[PDB]
Amino acid sequence: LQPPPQQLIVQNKTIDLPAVYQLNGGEEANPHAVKVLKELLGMLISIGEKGDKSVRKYSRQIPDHKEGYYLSVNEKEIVLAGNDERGTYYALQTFAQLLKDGKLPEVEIKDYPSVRYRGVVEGFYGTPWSHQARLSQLKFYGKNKMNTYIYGPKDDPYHSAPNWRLPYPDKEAAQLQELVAVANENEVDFVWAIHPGQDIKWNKEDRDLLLAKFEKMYQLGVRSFAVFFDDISGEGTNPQKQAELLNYIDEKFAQVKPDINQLVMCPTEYNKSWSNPNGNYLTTLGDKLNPSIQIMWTGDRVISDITRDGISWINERIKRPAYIWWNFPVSDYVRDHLLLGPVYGNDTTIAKEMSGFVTNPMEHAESSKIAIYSVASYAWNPAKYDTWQTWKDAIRTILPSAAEELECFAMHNSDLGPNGHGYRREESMDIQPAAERFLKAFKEGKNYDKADFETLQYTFERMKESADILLMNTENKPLIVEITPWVHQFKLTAEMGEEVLKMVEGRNESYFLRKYNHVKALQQQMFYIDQTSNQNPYQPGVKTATRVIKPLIDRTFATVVKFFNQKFNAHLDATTDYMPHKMNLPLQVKANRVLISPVEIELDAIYPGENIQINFRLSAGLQKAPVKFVRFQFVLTIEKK
Ligand SMILES: [Ca+2]
Repeated sequence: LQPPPQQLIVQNKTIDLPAVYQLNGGEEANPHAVKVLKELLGMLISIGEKGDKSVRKYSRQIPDHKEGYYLSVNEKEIVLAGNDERGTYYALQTFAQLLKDGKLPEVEIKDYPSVRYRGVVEGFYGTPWSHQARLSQLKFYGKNKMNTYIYGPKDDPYHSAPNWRLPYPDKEAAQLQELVAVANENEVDFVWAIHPGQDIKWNKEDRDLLLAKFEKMYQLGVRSFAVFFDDISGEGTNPQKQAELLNYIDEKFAQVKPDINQLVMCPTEYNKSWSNPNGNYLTTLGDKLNPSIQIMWTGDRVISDITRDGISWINERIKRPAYIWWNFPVSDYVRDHLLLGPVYGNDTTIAKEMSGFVTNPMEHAESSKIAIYSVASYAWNPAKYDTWQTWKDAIRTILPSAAEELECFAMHNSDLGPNGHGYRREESMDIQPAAERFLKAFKEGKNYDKADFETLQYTFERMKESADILLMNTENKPLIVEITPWVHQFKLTAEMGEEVLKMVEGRNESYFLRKYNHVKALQQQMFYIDQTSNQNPYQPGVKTATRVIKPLIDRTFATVVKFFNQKFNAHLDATTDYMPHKMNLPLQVKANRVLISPVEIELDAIYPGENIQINFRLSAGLQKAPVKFVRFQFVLTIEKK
């Protein structure tokens, strides 16, 4: 069961879903729960919320907690009893997971969430999720008992500056209206966020425009609102003015409408490292913001895991439990990586110190469901949170037909590589020791263990199988579309590892040379993918298996070529990444830029020059002049483009 319930007693008996059943409470129970139940399916089945006639007998079994429920299955009856309407829906989401092949385990569950608000913030930079992706997400959240979706894509012009002031055009407004309706059907609070801070004026015109925009969103069905002041500069960072705006929204709108739910703000100082401990920003918000307004927080850094000491620090200043904005699996600063590994690092004992916990995901929506599912599990029952089981459970849920293949792929696509936020994840941990030994031995001319070579061999083989099967999988086409470039790159990685290992075994000179040439071609193939796929402005291209596998392959290749060159007095090139241009630092190609990893460069052809940046604030336009050689950051830009 995911999330795992707070309390579970199993009887080691099974029953059959009743082919004939009596349904008690269908007319008075949450209609969303009743629809699920009727889809799933005499023996009595009692469904309802505390206070309903149908569940009077179980009133003392029903947890006295928001979103709590009692679920019972035995020989004589099935009970699905919520403390509230959302609890009833959640009982059904647990019920659906117990049902296997027309059979039910005999069980009694008392369940409720440890964290009040649980969900996703679509709060990233990059291409906002598609409408269809969002529809799919909302269903996924209901299944996993996530009750919150915060809509705030940084690159939505009607969310951020300057068009936050403008109502959505009709097409987008209709789409938003449909998302809210689907959210509500799935027991998810659609929270519409606004990000006005970069150009807001602290005057009546803009205050009214803001309230007017919120009114428009209310007309589309929105009942929870957020104001985001993150990643801005200027007068919009003023905490007194921020708190006054939020309190006005609360007092003139949120407390005035019949049916508003959450009001949330994201501060400008939204993590410890971005906060001024000697400044008044956070204490001003904490003292001045009305107590019903939630304040968001990403931890000790922009990207960090949530610790007891960290959350203590913020809670003391804001005078309320922080609403956590967790910046994983968001990849908008390492866009060339997929972050498909487990969710871990967050303290499992601090539920009481948070008002909420939401994950900021990748611009790859389906891919993000691995982490989302795991966050849902963590947020509902942090005490019982099991990192690796939940990750496996997520994968089997996402892609049942190829779960082992998706596990293979995800386990080697977890780390972020080096980055300005200093955040890293484990990757390829299984084979890391065998890799580390093999390379240690091989480099120093000691004999490597056969089992380690065999493990590397097995892994590369499993990677190719996984890649080919995932490419062709039709159970979740949108997921496969998202990951496809990385899958191609992952396959090439595995093929390259297989050939490098054949070089290590090195039967004869001729065979070695064949493998060496094959490896050079695969290097070039990886370059082409890195240049043709995922060509975004910031971290273009496709990286995979970066932490352990690619380094092992590259260093082994460089080593065996060195030994070949000694033994045969040869001059084979031992470089590990393909580069078509020539220049000890490696050149790099990013989009239409040719770049020395921080005297003379020769391009593989003549191009119109755009400009050189250098930096030891040097810049020069080349006015479309033909250029093949350049003699002297160090970045030539060309028309390519
Ligand atoms: Ca009811």
